[PDB]
Amino acid sequence: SAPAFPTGLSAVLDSSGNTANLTWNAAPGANSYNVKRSTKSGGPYTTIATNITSTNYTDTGVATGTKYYYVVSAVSNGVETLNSAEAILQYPKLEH
Repeated sequence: SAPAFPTGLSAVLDSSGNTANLTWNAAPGANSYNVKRSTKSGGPYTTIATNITSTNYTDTGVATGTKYYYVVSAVSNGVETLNSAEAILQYPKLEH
């Protein structure tokens, strides 16, 4: 009876630590998404973007060097869903 909600959220820095690049799995039923952020694990979260219609978002507002935590929700025929499971901001994996 709950509408479906975003899952699989990943929040990855670019290699300069300047931006946070989010990606998540689409929520069946969604028209758009809300991106939310906290400086501490578990929130409360602060909304940073609304009316996002793709399954990705770049958060350019992070302080370089600071840990952040994110969740994303969907808005589905005007009804906001649960927030996703939390993603911990991380640098990308170094390859090879």
